[PDB]
Amino acid sequence: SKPNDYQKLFNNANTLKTTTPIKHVVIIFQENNSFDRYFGMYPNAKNPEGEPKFVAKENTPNVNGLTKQLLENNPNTKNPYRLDRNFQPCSQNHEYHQEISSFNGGLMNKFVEHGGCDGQVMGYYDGNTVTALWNYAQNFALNDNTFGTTFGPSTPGALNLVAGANGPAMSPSGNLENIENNYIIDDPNPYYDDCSYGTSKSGDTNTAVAKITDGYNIGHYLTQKGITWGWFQGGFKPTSYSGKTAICDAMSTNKFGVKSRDYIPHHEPFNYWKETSNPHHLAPSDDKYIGSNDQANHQYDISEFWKALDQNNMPAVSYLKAPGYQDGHGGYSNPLDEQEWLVNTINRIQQSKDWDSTAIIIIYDDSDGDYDHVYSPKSQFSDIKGRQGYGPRLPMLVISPYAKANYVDHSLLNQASVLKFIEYNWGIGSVSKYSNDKYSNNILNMFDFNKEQKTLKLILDPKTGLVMHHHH
Amino acid sequence: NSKPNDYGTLQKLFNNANTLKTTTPIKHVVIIFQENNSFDRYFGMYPNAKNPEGEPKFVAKENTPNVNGLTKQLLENNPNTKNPYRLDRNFQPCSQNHEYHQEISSFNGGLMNKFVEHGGHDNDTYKQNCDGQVMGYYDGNTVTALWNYAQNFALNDNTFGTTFGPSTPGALNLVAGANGPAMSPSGNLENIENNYIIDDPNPYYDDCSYGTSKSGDTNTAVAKITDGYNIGHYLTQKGITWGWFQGGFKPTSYSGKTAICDAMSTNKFGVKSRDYIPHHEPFNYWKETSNPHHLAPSDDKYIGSNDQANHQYDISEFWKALDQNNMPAVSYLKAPGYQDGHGGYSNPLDEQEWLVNTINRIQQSKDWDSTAIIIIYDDSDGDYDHVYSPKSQFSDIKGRQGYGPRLPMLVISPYAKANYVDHSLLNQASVLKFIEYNWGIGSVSKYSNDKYSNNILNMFDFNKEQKTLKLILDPKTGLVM
Ligand code: VO4
Ligand code: VO4
Repeated sequence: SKPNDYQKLFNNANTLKTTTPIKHVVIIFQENNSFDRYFGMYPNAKNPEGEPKFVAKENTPNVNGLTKQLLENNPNTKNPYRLDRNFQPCSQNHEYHQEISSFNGGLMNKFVEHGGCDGQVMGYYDGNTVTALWNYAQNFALNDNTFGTTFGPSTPGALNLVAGANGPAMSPSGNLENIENNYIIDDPNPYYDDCSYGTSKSGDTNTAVAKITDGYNIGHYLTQKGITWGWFQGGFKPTSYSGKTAICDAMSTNKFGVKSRDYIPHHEPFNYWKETSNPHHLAPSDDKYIGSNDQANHQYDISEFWKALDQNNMPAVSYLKAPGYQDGHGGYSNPLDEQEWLVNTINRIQQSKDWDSTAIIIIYDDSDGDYDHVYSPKSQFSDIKGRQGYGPRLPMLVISPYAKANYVDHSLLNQASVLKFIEYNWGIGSVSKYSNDKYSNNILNMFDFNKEQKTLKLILDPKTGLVMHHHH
Repeated sequence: NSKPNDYGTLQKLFNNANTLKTTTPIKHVVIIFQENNSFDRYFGMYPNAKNPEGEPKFVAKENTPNVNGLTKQLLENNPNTKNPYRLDRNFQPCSQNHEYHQEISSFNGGLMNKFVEHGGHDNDTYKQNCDGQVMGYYDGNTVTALWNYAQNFALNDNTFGTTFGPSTPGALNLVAGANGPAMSPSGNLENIENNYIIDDPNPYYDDCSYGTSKSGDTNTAVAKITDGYNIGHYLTQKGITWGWFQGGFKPTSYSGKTAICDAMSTNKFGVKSRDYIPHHEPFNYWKETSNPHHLAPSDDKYIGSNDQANHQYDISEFWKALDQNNMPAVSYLKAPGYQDGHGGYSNPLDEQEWLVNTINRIQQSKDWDSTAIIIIYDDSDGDYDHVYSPKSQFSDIKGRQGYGPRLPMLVISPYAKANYVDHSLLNQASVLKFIEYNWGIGSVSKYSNDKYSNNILNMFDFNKEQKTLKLILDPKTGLVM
């Protein structure tokens, strides 16, 4: 119920030596959707009356999605079906062991049993609902062969994105059902975070906390090299303080009336290492120091990204995490609120003076446990207890003036491919002996650095996802 | 095609491969291109063998990695109308249907559940002699050598045919990463779609394609590649020693200037077949890289270099080059038919004899220290494999659907990780990618999948202090000698 015992200005990202023309990568880390749920039906939409109309461009390449056979004779006890945009989607079961059970040894036929609201595990959306996401694929690059580095929920997902490893780790509560063979398989809260504890509405007295005990994440290396970087999350800014201790009680109500916490502590991977943490959610020492070294330790409210961007101090590496209601997670979020966040954010970055050297990556943390038909290949760590993977397949997009347009990359990626790109582009090696970065393919087939004409900005209506300063 | 077509418009010693600049310690790659077995058929049950009395015994070593193979669920509750089942050592396996379209039909939109329906042949005949064999798998009591290679070297369980379909697309994909553009004097028939070869037309530039040879067939159309290069073009340009070395390539006679390839062998089950299989010789589909009259090297010293042979050789020429310290930088080995692994006319035991004798002999040579041997297959026979293969970048192009079925892939080398399963996504053009990477060549053509293919470097450890040991086996059993 209470928190446990726990200035240097960087050169502008634009001046840094990089392997590619990309000077700024922005990773928009959304929640809880399988590849098939979002793109299985791409690029075919129902187009009923009164919903945003989607019509695919001629010669849209195909995705490894939901075929006639998968739609009509699914091995599961219920067939895939089209989810309504007007209803609030539930959250399915994304526990490590449950997801493996759904996969059922390759049969991929126990999702109703182990992903179960019931039956929504089989639901998919099309372009009438995930309109923006589908329009982004129509104009930029999509990968249909990207997987969670391990099976399991949101905390392994976040740790794998920034370290390519989900441990080694310890908890004061012991392993419980959170940790297996030193690797985090569920969602203990981060140790070094005031807002994990019962003093915050965003915290939980009965959620265990965990810390990483060996191996670095990417932040160690970006800080060391003087590369401007940050994790920017909705709700990170405390609503109040209670004697040194930060209180994160910010809440929003989603389109479907669900009020939820803005800040989700177990979605903040850098606060699992002591070195990369900002436990008191300290604001930047100044707007000028966003992305550099100071009391914030590279951990920020989402508001600070926009201050940096608008002040010509866009970081080299920015992770963007929506306020809860917009992160795309079932139950408390949904595709319409997510789309507003996605469209507003991506519109704003494209309008900025740094769009010309930017790559935006949309990737997910976990599948919610939702149906996807692909029996994921093994990772090099799959024989190690607590590191089973690869996990379920996820949406992955690259939005950039250097992105291939209306292009589907079939290259085998995992969450540590994002890590691989950062390492490749800024000249950093493998983060640790635990990391999957060493085995991950890069994302370069989603880019064309040789073409003369740039891929143009795509400005959309945040309320519909349909095609519609510099400063907002 | 009873007689050879007209071939239309009618010497340089390369430096020793050991003197060449390379990216890695590998100065010699040997690609042993076997036939017609899916990953699951050969390795789905790895590393668990039945070990019935009298059959060559396999136990797995401590810490053998797991493969993406046949689980309890796939074994007991398979989506197909018949469950996977263990094939015996003791019978001549049939050949299943590895046609481009039939294989796609087995996959059945991702259900992977129509193999009995489409992996078989609708044939009297097949029904009475072969029923159910599409679902058969072997274990270490049959494919003993191959399982022991995996136990001592590197195996990849995520390697696929570049396209769906049979042997010719596989061979073209291996050497070019593309199965066209191509044309046949006979038109498409069921051989070509959208100028890509989807079945087995014989090579145009090969005397032994035609009815004059028992290896040939009057009623089989020929085809040629009309645009785009293969790796041979680049190796020759660059003066890198290379060859394709195949059993039965040496003609048994000449009728005027026409080579006759009538060599035959009898397998262990009494099945007699042609040693030479023209539609397995990919370089003869390009005029530029062909040796249509099967001319011999000008001299042993010229094996791998430029002369009348144009880098196309009888298997016998490989051993000569090896024994005389002129091992090529790049060598493709193709067994005489009876030992190529293909159902119907070959089998695991004849194949195993070929593999063991070949690999023993390379390991015993002076250049093993700088060699990597790759074992990879051309096609799956249409045999069961559970993996719904991911798409290639050419999958929306008619005649180029892929990736096709998953195949066995091994790397045997003093530099190979030992008892290691690489899960990297490979396809047949990954072999091409390795050659290009190692010897400093770019993509072969705008048509090639090489540019989208991962390399095989996760199967090597060039940094470890102790070299991977030789594995000398008994060709009769595949057991350690
Ligand atoms: O681990 V989560 O329920 O925040 O997708
Ligand atoms: O297409 V082949 O039957 O020579 O494996």
